[PDB]
Amino acid sequence: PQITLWKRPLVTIRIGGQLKEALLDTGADDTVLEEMNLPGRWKPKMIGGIGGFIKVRQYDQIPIEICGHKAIGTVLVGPTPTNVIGRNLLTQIGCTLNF
Amino acid sequence: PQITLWKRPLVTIRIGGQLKEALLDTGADDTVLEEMNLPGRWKPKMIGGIGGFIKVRQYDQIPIEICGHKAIGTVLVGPTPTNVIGRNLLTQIGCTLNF
Ligand SMILES: C[C@H](c1ccccc1)[C@H](C[C@H](O)CN1CCN(Cc2ccc3c(c2)OCO3)C[C@H]1C(=O)NC(C)(C)C)C(=O)N[C@H]1c2ccccc2C[C@H]1O
Repeated sequence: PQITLWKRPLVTIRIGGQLKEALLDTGADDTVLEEMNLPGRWKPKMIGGIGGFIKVRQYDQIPIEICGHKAIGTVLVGPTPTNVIGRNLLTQIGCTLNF
Repeated sequence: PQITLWKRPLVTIRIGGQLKEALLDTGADDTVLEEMNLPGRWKPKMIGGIGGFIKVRQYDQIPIEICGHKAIGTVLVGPTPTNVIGRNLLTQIGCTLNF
C-alpha cells in the first residue's frame, strides 16, 4: 500500500504469535520491540537513540509478519516507548520512500 | 525520487545558505539538526526519543531545501547524534512510504 505521513506510520505486526502496533521507521537501522518474553538464546547489546543509549536483548532469525508481509530477521528487545520496525526488515518487504 | 532502504536514506539539504547531510526519518515527528547558528529568535524546547530527552532550540518558519524540494517549517537545533528530517517537513515535500 501507500502510507502518508500526516500521522505516525503505525501498522499491525505479528511476532511470537502476538499482534502489535509498530512504527515504520526509515531512520532506524534496527528493529526494536517493547519488552516481551521471547524464547531462545540472545546476546546483550547497546543501541543509541536520540537521548542516549539503552540496553537491549538481541534475538536472531525471528519470523515477523508486517502488515501481511512475511519477514525474518534480527529483533532487539528492550525498554522502548514504542515498537520500531527498522531498515533491516523494511528492505525485506520491499518498502521504499517516494516523493 | 524512489529511495530503497538497503542503505541509510541520506539526502543533501540546503539551509541558512549552507549544505548539510540529513536522514529521512519517518519515525521522527519533528526535524532536528546538529548545533549550528540560525537567524531569528528561538524558544527552548525538550524532545524525547530512545535513550531519553534532550534540550533543543526551536526555530519557526525556516526555509529549507530537501533534495531539490522546497519546504518552510519548524526546525529544532541541538545535541542530536545526526541530522534528521521528520514528518513535519516530509509531508511538505509529499513524501510517502510504499510497499
Ligand atoms: C522510536 C523513536 C520514537 C520514540 C518516542 C516516540 C515516537 C518515536 C524515533 C526514532 C528515530 O526515528 C530514529 N533515530 C533517528 C536518530 N538516530 C540518531 C543516532 C544515529 C547513530 C548512532 C546513535 C544515535 O547512537 C550510536 O550511533 C537514532 C535513531 C534511533 O532511535 N534508532 C533505534 C534503532 C535505536 C531505534 C525518535 O527518536 N523519535 C522522536 C524524534 C526525533 C527527532 C525530532 C523529534 C522527535 C520526537 C520523536 O518522534
